[PDB]
Amino acid sequence: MKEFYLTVEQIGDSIFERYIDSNGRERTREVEYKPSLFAHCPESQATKYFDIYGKPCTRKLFANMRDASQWIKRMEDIGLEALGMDDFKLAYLSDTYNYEIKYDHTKIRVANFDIEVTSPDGFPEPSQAKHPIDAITHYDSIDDRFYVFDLLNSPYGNVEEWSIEIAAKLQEQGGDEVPSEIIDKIIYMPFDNEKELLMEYLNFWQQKTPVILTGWNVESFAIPYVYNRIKNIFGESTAKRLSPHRKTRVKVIENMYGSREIITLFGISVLDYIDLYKKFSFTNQPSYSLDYISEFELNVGKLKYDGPISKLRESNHQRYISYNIIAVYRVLQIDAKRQFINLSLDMGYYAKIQIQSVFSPIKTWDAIIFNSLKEQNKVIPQGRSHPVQPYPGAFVKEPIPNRYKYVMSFDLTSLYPSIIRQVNISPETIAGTFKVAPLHDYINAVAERPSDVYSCSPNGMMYYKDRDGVVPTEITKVFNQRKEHKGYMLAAQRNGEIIKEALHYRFDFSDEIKEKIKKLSAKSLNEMLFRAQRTEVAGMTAQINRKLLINSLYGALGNVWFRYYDLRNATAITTFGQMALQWIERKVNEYLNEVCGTEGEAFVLYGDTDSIYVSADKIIDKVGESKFRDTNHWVDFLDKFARERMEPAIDRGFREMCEYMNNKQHLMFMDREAIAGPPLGSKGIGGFWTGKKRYALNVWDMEGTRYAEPKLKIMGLETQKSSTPKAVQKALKECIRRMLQEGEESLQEYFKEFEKEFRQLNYISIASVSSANNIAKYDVGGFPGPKCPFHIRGILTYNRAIKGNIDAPQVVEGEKVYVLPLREGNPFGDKCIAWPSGTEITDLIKDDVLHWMDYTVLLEKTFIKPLEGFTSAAKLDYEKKASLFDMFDF
DNA sequence: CTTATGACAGCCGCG
DNA sequence: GCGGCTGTCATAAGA
Repeated sequence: MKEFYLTVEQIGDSIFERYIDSNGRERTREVEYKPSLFAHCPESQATKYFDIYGKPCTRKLFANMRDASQWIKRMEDIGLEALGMDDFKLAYLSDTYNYEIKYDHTKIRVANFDIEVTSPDGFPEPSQAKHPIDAITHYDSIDDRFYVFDLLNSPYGNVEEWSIEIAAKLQEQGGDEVPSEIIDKIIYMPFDNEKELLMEYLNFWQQKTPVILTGWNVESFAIPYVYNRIKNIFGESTAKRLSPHRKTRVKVIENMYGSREIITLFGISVLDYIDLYKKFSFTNQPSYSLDYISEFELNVGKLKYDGPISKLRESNHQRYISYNIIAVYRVLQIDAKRQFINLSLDMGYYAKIQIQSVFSPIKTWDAIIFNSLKEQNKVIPQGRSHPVQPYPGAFVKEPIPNRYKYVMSFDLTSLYPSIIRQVNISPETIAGTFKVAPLHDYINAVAERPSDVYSCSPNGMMYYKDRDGVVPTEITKVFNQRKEHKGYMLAAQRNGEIIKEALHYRFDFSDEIKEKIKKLSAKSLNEMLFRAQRTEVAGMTAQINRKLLINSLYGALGNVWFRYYDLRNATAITTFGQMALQWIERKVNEYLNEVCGTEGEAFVLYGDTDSIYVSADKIIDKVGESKFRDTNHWVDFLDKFARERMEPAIDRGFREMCEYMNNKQHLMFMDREAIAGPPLGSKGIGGFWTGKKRYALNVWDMEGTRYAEPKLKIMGLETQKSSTPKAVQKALKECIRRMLQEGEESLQEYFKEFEKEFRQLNYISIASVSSANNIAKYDVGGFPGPKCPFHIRGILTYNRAIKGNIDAPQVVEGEKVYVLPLREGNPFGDKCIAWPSGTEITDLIKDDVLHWMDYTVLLEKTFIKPLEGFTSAAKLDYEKKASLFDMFDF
């Protein structure tokens, strides 16, 4: 097999790399790497090395890496560019691995672990590690085994051993329902004391040292906890054994109010799963805990247990340990679904970076561009320092707040990356400046053509048109690779099924390879379909990773810490987008006025960053609503009209803009997204806007896919807000469903009924939610001080009423919290109360809270008020005989 | 982050 | 005694 790296670290003047050798064995090596860096030289001197500006550069080889750094500082002090890859780990990887890295995941130790720490006095802080580690479940991907470490004796109890037998049994049998898939894979180790467990774990760690170390919240908790626990007990020198190179950096990151401890374990790649999810699932989840995410992804979640976690070990050690086994397994299941680790390995090996740098677009892009330019003997720029200077961003239109009966939306694809390639934006491609007219002038073609020589963005910038820019080239390359790998994708995935359906690879091979294959087999047709499906697996991941690069380019480009950052270019990109969405609002409005025989009608009712929303009202009126045999008939009509009449007019429009800005190539393409409207022959309103980023739509067709039942596309509204009570999210969604599909009378009936039935709803279902941030800041001795927000006052009411019970769950800084208003004259002595979320409120006050809460204020605050928002905008009433003069701001 | 809106505190001015 | 309006805060929604 072809050699590939596992981890890389620079320590002093050495690279410490762990890598898989040519056979497949994991080994480690220490190289005294000699980096090269580059300086500008006379045109007299001949090299093969040029900077991206075409200026010639001397390659300077250094005896070691400390000579290189000291040269850079010394070159900085003189005032001359010191160019080339300043991060030597990367430059090393580029040197040692000058080929397309093929990697065998089978030879990469991916560790999955979670610990348990019984704490009777609140959250066990990792940087303290006050309390003993009583359970460690560590999953190893090579042995494919769950190594379970069980503390039998601790200050908090002596417990029996965990039973594998009981664990397997059903819930109703007294069992833990530990999945049969893992029962023969658990390896169990009880211990008599914490010292033995920890040292056996550490000795386990040296034998089976992780390459990729993952698991839920491991980077914020499990890892610092273990390190500090071992540090504090055995000495720092023992805790450092947790690194295959015995070097650890202790880092304290700062927040929006506080800080956090992270431990860098040199020679290991920490890919916390809570980060691998946030990064590459793309789903704005309301809670990022493992219970939720696991329920979401697997509909199974974490193991249930009676009582507080802090009393679990003594009351039910059996549940406790299995709880810890399932936790790890849950994580492994999610990854069996999403493949986020393999995604990371693929990206990390593609860009040739440390795998943990996948969370950095800057690092990933820098390397991709570095390797690319190195291959053509080019030299990258020195990272220049830059003042963080806000520039203009995405355009969003003010919508006139209204009901909107028929809407079609359109989206420019990859707007920003597309703009880069279209205008040819790149540091070295900057041609010059032109006088800037107001943006609206360029938007209306009224302005003077900026240049007939150079490619242009309406921010005043001019770019070389002939040249191939670094940035535009490197992104085009990724676009191409995307198409390519989606090519093998839609081949092994598409042509593959021909082999599968017959039983009853990158390109669909000639009808001689497909011909000589027709003999029904158990060794062939059904075991060679395993190949075609495993091939498309590779297609997906390669394509997802290209998509991820494409979208995370502007972010890197807009970051002052990026080698290729340039404020005028960032501003060029976004300003160009700003004109492009609005130029096409003009072009669509003009086309639709011509076609409809109207003049000066606002068809585009909303536009946001890369997409427009278009009223289809008059287009329907042209046919007249009455010629459609059903809903699906007009959805057909509008779809055809879009693809046939509207999109060529859109393309004609953008082609005109391209000639106007004099761009290198025309890459402004709009797909048609949603088609929305009411069900035929109904009183529904279809859709409505209340303002920027707030709207609901009744959608029948999202780009191609024609839905069975209609589905609500709701954006920004209270339904989409975790702060909204469970019951109330539900009702407002219904309120909206009823508004759009059924009409005003439906809504009024629903409103009346819910209002009538409010007090019979669960108190948890009707309590609002919010995060507890800056709890101290407004805590004036347990009472609310100046400027104190409503929910924190709510907490400081719970506290005073609760200061004295240890059984009572304390409210912690950071924690999400149920809030409830309280009726005047309440014992609790305040306008509201708040308690920890996802929990029933303690019996000590519960029955008295349920008595004092203000239903009127609650319903008004969380339901009626935001409803009034929707109905006001949609020109509807949620109850009869509402005087129409309310509409006016007298 | 940049684009946002909305809940709520607290100012100022209002015979 | 509330509008009007600025500032903290919470949270989308796509990067």
